Amino acid sequence: RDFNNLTKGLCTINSWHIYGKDNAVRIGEDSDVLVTREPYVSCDPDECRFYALSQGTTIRGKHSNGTIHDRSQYRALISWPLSSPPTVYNSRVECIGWSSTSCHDGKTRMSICISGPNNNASAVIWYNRRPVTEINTWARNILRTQESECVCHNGVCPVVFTDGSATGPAETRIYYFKEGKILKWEPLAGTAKHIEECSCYGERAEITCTCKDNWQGSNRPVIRIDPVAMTHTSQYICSPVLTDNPRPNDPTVGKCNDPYPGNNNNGVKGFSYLDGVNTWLGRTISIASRSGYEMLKVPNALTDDKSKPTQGQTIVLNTDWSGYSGSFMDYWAEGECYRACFYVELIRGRPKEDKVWWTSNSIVSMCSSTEFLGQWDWPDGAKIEYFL
Amino acid sequence: RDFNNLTKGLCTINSWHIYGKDNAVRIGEDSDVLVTREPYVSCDPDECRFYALSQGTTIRGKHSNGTIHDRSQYRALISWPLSSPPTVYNSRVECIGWSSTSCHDGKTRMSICISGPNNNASAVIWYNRRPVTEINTWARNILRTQESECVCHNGVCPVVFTDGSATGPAETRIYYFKEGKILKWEPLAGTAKHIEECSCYGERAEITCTCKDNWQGSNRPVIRIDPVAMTHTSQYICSPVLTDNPRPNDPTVGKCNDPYPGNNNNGVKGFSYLDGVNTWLGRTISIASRSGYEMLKVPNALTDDKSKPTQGQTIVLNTDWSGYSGSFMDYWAEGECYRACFYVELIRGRPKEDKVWWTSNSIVSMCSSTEFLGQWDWPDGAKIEYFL
Amino acid sequence: RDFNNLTKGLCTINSWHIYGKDNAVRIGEDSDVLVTREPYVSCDPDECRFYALSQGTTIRGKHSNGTIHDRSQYRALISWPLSSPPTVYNSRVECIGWSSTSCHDGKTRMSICISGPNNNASAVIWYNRRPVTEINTWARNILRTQESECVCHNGVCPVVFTDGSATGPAETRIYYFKEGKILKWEPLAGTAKHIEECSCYGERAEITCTCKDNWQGSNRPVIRIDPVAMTHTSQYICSPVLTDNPRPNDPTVGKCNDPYPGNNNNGVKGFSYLDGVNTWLGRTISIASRSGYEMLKVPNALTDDKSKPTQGQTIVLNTDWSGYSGSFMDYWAEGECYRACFYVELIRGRPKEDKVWWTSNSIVSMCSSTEFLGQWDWPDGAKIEYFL
Amino acid sequence: RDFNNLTKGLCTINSWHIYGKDNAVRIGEDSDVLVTREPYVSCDPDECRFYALSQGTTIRGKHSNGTIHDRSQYRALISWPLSSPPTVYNSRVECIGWSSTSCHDGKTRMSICISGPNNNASAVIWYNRRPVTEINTWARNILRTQESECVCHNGVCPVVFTDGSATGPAETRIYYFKEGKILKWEPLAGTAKHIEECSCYGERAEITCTCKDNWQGSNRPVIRIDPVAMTHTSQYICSPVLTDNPRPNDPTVGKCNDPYPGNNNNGVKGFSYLDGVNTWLGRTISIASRSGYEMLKVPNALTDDKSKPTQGQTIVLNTDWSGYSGSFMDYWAEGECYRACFYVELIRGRPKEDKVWWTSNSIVSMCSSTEFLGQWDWPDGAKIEYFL
Ligand SMILES: *[C@@H]1O[C@H](CO)[C@@H](O[C@@H]2O[C@H](CO)[C@@H](O[C@@H]3O[C@H](CO[C@H]4O[C@H](CO)[C@@H](O)[C@H](O)[C@@H]4O)[C@@H](O)[C@H](O[C@H]4O[C@H](CO)[C@@H](O)[C@H](O)[C@@H]4O[C@H]4O[C@H](CO)[C@@H](O)[C@H](O)[C@@H]4O[C@H]4O[C@H](CO)[C@@H](O)[C@H](O)[C@@H]4O)[C@@H]3O)[C@H](O)[C@H]2NC(C)=O)[C@H](O)[C@H]1NC(C)=O
Ligand SMILES: *[C@@H]1O[C@H](CO)[C@@H](O[C@@H]2O[C@H](CO)[C@@H](O[C@@H]3O[C@H](CO[C@H]4O[C@H](CO)[C@@H](O)[C@H](O)[C@@H]4O)[C@@H](O)[C@H](O[C@H]4O[C@H](CO)[C@@H](O)[C@H](O)[C@@H]4O[C@H]4O[C@H](CO)[C@@H](O)[C@H](O)[C@@H]4O[C@H]4O[C@H](CO)[C@@H](O)[C@H](O)[C@@H]4O)[C@@H]3O)[C@H](O)[C@H]2NC(C)=O)[C@H](O)[C@H]1NC(C)=O
Ligand SMILES: *[C@@H]1O[C@H](CO)[C@@H](O[C@@H]2O[C@H](CO)[C@@H](O[C@@H]3O[C@H](CO[C@H]4O[C@H](CO)[C@@H](O)[C@H](O)[C@@H]4O)[C@@H](O)[C@H](O[C@H]4O[C@H](CO)[C@@H](O)[C@H](O)[C@@H]4O[C@H]4O[C@H](CO)[C@@H](O)[C@H](O)[C@@H]4O[C@H]4O[C@H](CO)[C@@H](O)[C@H](O)[C@@H]4O)[C@@H]3O)[C@H](O)[C@H]2NC(C)=O)[C@H](O)[C@H]1NC(C)=O
Ligand SMILES: *[C@@H]1O[C@H](CO)[C@@H](O[C@@H]2O[C@H](CO)[C@@H](O[C@@H]3O[C@H](CO[C@H]4O[C@H](CO)[C@@H](O)[C@H](O)[C@@H]4O)[C@@H](O)[C@H](O[C@H]4O[C@H](CO)[C@@H](O)[C@H](O)[C@@H]4O[C@H]4O[C@H](CO)[C@@H](O)[C@H](O)[C@@H]4O[C@H]4O[C@H](CO)[C@@H](O)[C@H](O)[C@@H]4O)[C@@H]3O)[C@H](O)[C@H]2NC(C)=O)[C@H](O)[C@H]1NC(C)=O
Ligand SMILES: *[C@@H]1O[C@H](CO)[C@@H](O[C@@H]2O[C@H](CO)[C@@H](O)[C@H](O)[C@H]2NC(C)=O)[C@H](O)[C@H]1NC(C)=O
Ligand SMILES: *[C@@H]1O[C@H](CO)[C@@H](O[C@@H]2O[C@H](CO)[C@@H](O)[C@H](O)[C@H]2NC(C)=O)[C@H](O)[C@H]1NC(C)=O
Ligand SMILES: CCC(CC)[C@H](NC(C)=O)[C@@H]1[C@H](O)[C@@H](C(=O)O)C[C@H]1NC(=N)N
Ligand SMILES: CCC(CC)[C@H](NC(C)=O)[C@@H]1[C@H](O)[C@@H](C(=O)O)C[C@H]1NC(=N)N
Ligand SMILES: CCC(CC)[C@H](NC(C)=O)[C@@H]1[C@H](O)[C@@H](C(=O)O)C[C@H]1NC(=N)N
Ligand SMILES: CCC(CC)[C@H](NC(C)=O)[C@@H]1[C@H](O)[C@@H](C(=O)O)C[C@H]1NC(=N)N
Ligand SMILES: [Ca+2]
Ligand SMILES: [Ca+2]
Ligand SMILES: [Ca+2]
Ligand SMILES: [Ca+2]
Ligand SMILES: [Ca+2]
Ligand SMILES: [Ca+2]
Ligand SMILES: [Ca+2]
Ligand SMILES: [Ca+2]
Ligand SMILES: [Ca+2]
Repeated sequence: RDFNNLTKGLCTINSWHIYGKDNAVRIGEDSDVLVTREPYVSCDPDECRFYALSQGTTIRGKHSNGTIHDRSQYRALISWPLSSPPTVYNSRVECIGWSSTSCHDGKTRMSICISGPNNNASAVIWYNRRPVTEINTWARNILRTQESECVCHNGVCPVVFTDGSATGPAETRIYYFKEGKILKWEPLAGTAKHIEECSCYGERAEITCTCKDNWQGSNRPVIRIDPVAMTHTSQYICSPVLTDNPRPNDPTVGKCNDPYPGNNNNGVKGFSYLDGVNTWLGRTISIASRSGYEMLKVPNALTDDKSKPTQGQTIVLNTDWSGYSGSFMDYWAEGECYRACFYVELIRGRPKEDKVWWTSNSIVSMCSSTEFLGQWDWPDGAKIEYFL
Repeated sequence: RDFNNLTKGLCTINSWHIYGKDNAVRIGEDSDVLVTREPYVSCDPDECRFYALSQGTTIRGKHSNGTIHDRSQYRALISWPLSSPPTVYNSRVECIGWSSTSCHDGKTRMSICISGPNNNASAVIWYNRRPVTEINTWARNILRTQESECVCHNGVCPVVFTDGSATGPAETRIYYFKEGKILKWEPLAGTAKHIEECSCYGERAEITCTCKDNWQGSNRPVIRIDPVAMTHTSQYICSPVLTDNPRPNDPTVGKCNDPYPGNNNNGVKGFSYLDGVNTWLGRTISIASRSGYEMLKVPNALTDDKSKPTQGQTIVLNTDWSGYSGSFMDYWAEGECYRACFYVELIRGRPKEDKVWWTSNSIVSMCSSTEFLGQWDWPDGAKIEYFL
Repeated sequence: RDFNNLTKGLCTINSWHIYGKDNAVRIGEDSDVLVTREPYVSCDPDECRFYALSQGTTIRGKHSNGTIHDRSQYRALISWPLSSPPTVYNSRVECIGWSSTSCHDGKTRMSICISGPNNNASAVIWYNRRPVTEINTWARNILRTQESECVCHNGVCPVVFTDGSATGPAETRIYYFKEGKILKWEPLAGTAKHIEECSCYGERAEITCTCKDNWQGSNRPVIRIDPVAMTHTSQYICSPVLTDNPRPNDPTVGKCNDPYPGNNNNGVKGFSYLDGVNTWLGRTISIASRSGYEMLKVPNALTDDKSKPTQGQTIVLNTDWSGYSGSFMDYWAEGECYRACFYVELIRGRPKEDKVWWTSNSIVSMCSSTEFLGQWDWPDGAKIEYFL
Repeated sequence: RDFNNLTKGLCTINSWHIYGKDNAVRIGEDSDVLVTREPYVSCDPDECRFYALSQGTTIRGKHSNGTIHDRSQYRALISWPLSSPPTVYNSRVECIGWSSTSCHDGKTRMSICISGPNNNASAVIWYNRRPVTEINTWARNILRTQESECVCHNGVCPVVFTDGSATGPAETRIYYFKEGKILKWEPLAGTAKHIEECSCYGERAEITCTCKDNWQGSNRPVIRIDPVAMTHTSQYICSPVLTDNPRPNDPTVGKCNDPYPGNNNNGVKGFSYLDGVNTWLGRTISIASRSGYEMLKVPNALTDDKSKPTQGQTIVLNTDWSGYSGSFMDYWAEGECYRACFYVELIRGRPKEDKVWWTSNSIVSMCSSTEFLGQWDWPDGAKIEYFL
């Protein structure tokens, strides 16, 4: 009943344990499972749930045809019980739109959905399941946001938005909301040259967001926000362990204040936990496509431009499809530290599997362990041939 | 735990933002979605839900054949979570019947359902999910009511009913209920000549209802109710911007105290927000059929017989089917004013799409913003060819 | 939180209004609706629900074949929200068995299910959703009970059971339970010669049960129970308006203390409200089969052997199938009197409709009004041809 | 709100009454029922639920093919309302994995799921629906646990795990958890030579577990745990009434401190209630396959190596398939004693019914009665031919 404060630091990450997995595409082959994409996980004080952008049709439905498309009037942010699949009957609509973010401040939840045509989109900010504030596009070119949870501190929940070209300079803004109202907003500052789809987490009154430089960088831009002062900084992960996709092969020295070149106008949402020697980066295994997923322990990745891995864990084999990935934590758990968690979107269907006419995904999610646990791989598990 | 009082005025409407959309016909192509019509939205102090008259069959079910019919023994008022579709498994039956209204008074909900043959229908008034009062037909010709939410003030919830011919003078009554009991009723007074399907909202201890003159008027009749004195007045929207359907082309001067002629014996349920310069009217785009939907800002529409639009917003393109529309507000929201909202029923199937043997709909709903937001169009989205 | 006491009398019954209807067979043609039979309605202090004996299969399922059978290991007492259909996903299992009763005492619910082979059945009495007491068959011939709600007074909930032949003298017992424990039991006394499937209601600290004399009577046996003294009496409804089925044509004088002859070894569960001039009897319209349903006002039917109808209401046309019927009331409603209610089981399938291989039903239920309301008829509504 | 203490003794078992049955395979022939195996039952202070390991697909789904397999990435521990079937829409995922246990301590529930490849599995211990502790494999050979509920006393919930060969000596550990944290662990001691899948219950501050000696014994190993001292003992049921499967014919003298020989490297999870003369053993009827199920009253079975049955009850006929069986009790029921309960997994499909490509099960469960109740048999009830 009081706003949550980010008073703890991250727990020591020595490995990752399975947290949730919905097997949605497998189950949806013969049950009323909604087509989704851009999933994430977010916790309330008494429950943690899966979230995603529905496409407003089931996977077996005839309206699944054409669901590779990103922005239609039939999309909505939905949430559903942890590890169940997103069904027609258990999915709760949080708001209507084709780009979203959502977070609980300790008292209630803020959810944000953006909708509209490319040149006239608008964000609606919901708080306590009611619409409170609206924001019109400022650059008239696909106003858009995180696609994973936001983070709050003493009621202030910063959110990163981008409006403008995805393949050149754009207008990124950091909005500071409280009870769904705008306290302040600032234009992006720092050395990040382009920002998309930030994945954020909080610890010791600081919010760290790992984003995607769609324009030029194969290294990831990082925004660090002070939610009390309502100010931020930006840079890139200095490490040569490159974590966007597609991307060039890893070098031996990265770039701290500029995009690491080699691949232009493409990328995938991803994340990292940046905490000195307790630093872990996620990335696709393939440098060319959204296939495979691994976690690499890269001490001081944010600030050391020669930092390389000292430990790792395979999450998804390179022979299995992956997709977006993002961070979340259960800020209401017991204990002295916050346990880092992440999800990986396992994309099925188009464009990589074009024998089917749809595009959907399932979710797998892990949280850190202080033990050094054995590893397994966690594929989507569905057989495309069954849907033919 | 206290009855709600209409103490606030309307927020300034500068545009409309998306509030909810269930994509029911799209989803129902491959899931157990009930056939409905005559939908609406209504809020409780802790939740807002979609409501509609079920036809007692799913859309893919063989019993969907013949659902163009208005009044069968298989209909019921159902409610379901905001923006989910009306499924067999998540729909809550409020009462049995083929005409309804429902509203929360701040303590609990009153729901009214009318059933019976044309010459012997009766209304049952439920309060706190129990039947409390019954009213027999008084004119023996399809006793019927709003098809959208009623409004309460200090426990008094006025409801408009009509019994008698739909194409000549009829017997309209305004009932004032409190805890599901009849405090008083009055025959319609004022200059409205015929009343059907009123759409109501409340602000500053006054309830305004925009209804449909099925007999002669293409302008809409308006009933204004004082819920404390339990008295009312009636007139027509004076504006030349005609909002029924079908309707003749717009003139330059309307009629305040008589039906605007040109079209007889037909009409569609609709609504308006009448608040001086903050006045917005909804209407179908087509003058001939239930196609398209737009909101027009028409300053002083109620009292100015030459008032024309000063701003507008397209909700549904004229190349997409629309249908009934009505008003509702979240009277339990935070803030200093009541935010105007509306829904549009998107009718699919018969009679306009007769390759299918059913008639159903989906819902789209918006609420006002004080920003001037970009506009999008919101069609039902289902492909009729898939149901063949 | 206190046990309910039967302190009120019945409201004056001047007509019947629609209360609930699930349209289960119609909806179940294309959705996962369980096959049932022997339904009823029962209220808790905060909700009223539909109850029935599942057959442990959906209607469209291949295991629906053979569901005319009464007693299998796949049956269970289930409950579900008022007017929704009994689906796989919303049905709550109360206990396992093929004969049941259930009632709320004001604090929590007692549910009783009987299971077993014909010569070795046993009743399990559940209280607060936990098994508390068990009763073994005493006559080794289909131990069985009401098939509709029981009634409680100050925690004492009497229940009528029968064990022994259905076509000759049997051993009927009245058990008085409190918190699921046996306080006392008594053998049937009075002039009723055979008792089956009692339908009960309570008012002014007396419980009245209208049962079925399967052996010889076409008039119905009546048991009146004093739940404080834990004693009872039995007789038959004296009226010549005969209410079992099948039955001979109505005479002009009935029998008070013996079975009215003409039909042997058959019958249907039914009910009545016996309250002086406020007396209403339900019955099938047909004298030969379970078809049609009507309510007849028969002043002093219990004690006047020449009493005939003074008013009536058709519930189901004689061209539509009916079935079991029973009484229930919402003992937790507001107001000064208890409103009489009843349900009618609308049986579909075998044996009357043998083109399908299943037997199921839907439910329709009404409650009394003090108004003289217009009447409608309420058929099941499903088209058997669709299931072929 | 206080930890539960095992202060009561067992009620006198004079017979068994039906408690729950989900008919999952029958219902799942035409509804969205998940494929499962390794089910169990466990109670919270306010509800009792069915639990099982999902296979992450429905039974009618094409992904049901291959579900004989024990350990995939698509398995999860799920729970669902007592006697309903495990559907896609009502099943709650407790954790991800292919081996589990779960128990309520009076304050909240602890659930444990093991996942991973055979040589690198790990257990995750959840408490209050959040991950708290992780345990890595210690013998690198299928770390695994009970497959039925654990038992708590004053917050201490002992759990038995095994890691290592299933057909030779292995490394069994007894972990003592409290609030999901490890208080202590001990290696197995006593004369049991191999332990698998323990079935446990508690009474008078002692926890008794009946397990399976997969390696050499056809008699069952028994572990008795003192949850206060956090110590244990082990032996075998001395009785000649052999209760594993497959097994040799019963001798006249059993073995107390060594495996009863005749069958190697196979077995089925089972259980017993060991309480002096109030001792009842469950077993398959067949000595060769998982067919039939019976309860036998065998006074002093644990300590008397010549003890034979004095009473019995058939649960499942030998012409019907059975499977795993385990113990649970409602520790929060009213009364002076704990009522012994058990479930039997009714396995359908492979390997015994190989015309279908799946393996699943339904559940039947009973609790003891102090009456001597008539017996019935409770088969799964589904017709395999319908799934072809
Ligand atoms: C039971 O489970 C346990 C626990 O999971 C298992 O133990 C785990 O085993 C893992 C696999 O060996 C291991 O993970 C590796 O950790 C390495 C770090 O450790 C080593 O180095 C440190 C530092 O010197 C030592 O202290 C330590 O002792 C070790 O020697 C990582 O380096 C590994 O990652 C690299 O390899 C994999 C391929 O295996 C790549 O996918 C990965 O991206 C890394 O390599 C690429 O990137 C680097 C960095 O730029 C390049 O230098 C390199 O050339 C590669 O680049 C190519 O590939 C990438 C990706 O495609 C591409 O972008 C690029 O352009 C190039 O083409 C790996 O993470 C766990 O740490 C270990 N855990 C523990 C606790 O022990 C155990 O095996 C299991 N048991 C059984 C029996 O199965
Ligand atoms: C990004 O989004 C923003 C925000 O949504 C977009 O900006 C919006 O743009 C809208 C479209 O232009 C605009 O809506 C129009 O507003 C007009 C009022 O503004 C004009 O007049 C006022 C008053 O003088 C000026 O102050 C102002 O500056 C403007 O000049 C309305 O008049 C418009 O409605 C009329 O036109 C549409 C067709 O476009 C009809 O559907 C509608 O019914 C109205 O016209 C009929 O009715 C009138 C009244 O009787 C008749 O006079 C007229 O002849 C028409 O009658 C025929 O048609 C009807 C209907 O079929 C029939 O019944 C009748 O019989 C006749 O056959 C319209 O509402 C928004 O206000 C504007 N918002 C803002 C904040 O700017 C922006 O464009 C987007 N950007 C991009 C790049 O897309
Ligand atoms: C709008 O709705 C309103 C309200 O519903 C409608 O008004 C209702 O109209 C109903 C139909 O007319 C009416 O119900 C009838 O009531 C009769 C009692 O009223 C009459 O008698 C009293 C006493 O003298 C007068 O005071 C009063 O003014 C009336 O004259 C009942 O007697 C009626 O039931 C009998 O008829 C029906 C057939 O219509 C049978 O189904 C029924 O079982 C009864 O008859 C059988 O049983 C009796 C008793 O033994 C026998 O004597 C008789 O021969 C019949 O027996 C055969 O049939 C049975 C059944 O199959 C079989 O077992 C037996 O062996 C024999 O074969 C009937 O109940 C409502 O009371 C009335 N309500 C009000 C408030 O007015 C209005 O019409 C609607 N408007 C429109 C325009 O539709
Ligand atoms: C109404 O319901 C009531 C209540 O349920 C019914 O009454 C019940 O009737 C049951 C069936 O008769 C009965 O159960 C039997 O109880 C026997 C114990 O009672 C007898 O012995 C005691 C001790 O002397 C006496 O005091 C008592 O009066 C009785 O005489 C058990 O011994 C029975 O189990 C044995 O038989 C069944 C076959 O019927 C086997 O399945 C079972 O495993 C037992 O036999 C095997 O095991 C023993 C022990 O090692 C061997 O000695 C024996 O040779 C068998 O071994 C072969 O088979 C096993 C299993 O396949 C295999 O592993 C082995 O290698 C060998 O091949 C049985 O449990 C209930 O107690 C009784 N209840 C009451 C309260 O009365 C009533 O009948 C019903 N009414 C109607 C009309 O139906
Ligand atoms: C709506 O207005 C009525 C007064 O007109 C308020 O009613 C009073 O409420 C208080 C609190 O329960 C009582 O002590 C009075 O007896 C109430 N009755 C009247 C008629 O005076 C009501 O509280 C107002 N609602 C809200 C939400 O404030
Ligand atoms: C189970 O036994 C323990 C005592 O061994 C009880 O614990 C005490 O409970 C009271 C009430 O909360 C506290 O004041 C004590 O501090 C508790 N702790 C101990 C270890 O003493 C517990 O209440 C018992 N459970 C029930 C349901 O009675
Ligand atoms: C055109 C801008 C893109 C972000 C860099 C685009 N975002 C939106 C709001 O459309 C994403 C991108 O095209 C898709 C992907 O790369 O997987 C997802 C897609 N995201 C969503 N549909 N929500
Ligand atoms: C005959 C009277 C009509 C109202 C003016 C009629 N109302 C009823 C209760 O039947 C409506 C009208 O026929 C249909 C429509 O125009 O869309 C809906 C239909 N409304 C409903 N079925 N609830
Ligand atoms: C053989 C005894 C009958 C009661 C007089 C019989 N009751 C039971 C428990 O089987 C009923 C009768 O055969 C069926 C009917 O007449 O509709 C229902 C059937 N009732 C149930 N299946 N619950
Ligand atoms: C290889 C070890 C076996 C236990 C002795 C094995 N356990 C696991 C975790 O795989 C079980 C056994 O193979 C199957 C059975 O006998 O029915 C179930 C299977 N149990 C599970 N799948 N959970
Ligand atoms: Ca470089
Ligand atoms: Ca990039
Ligand atoms: Ca004019
Ligand atoms: Ca009109
Ligand atoms: Ca289906
Ligand atoms: Ca006679
Ligand atoms: Ca009879
Ligand atoms: Ca021996
Ligand atoms: Ca063995």
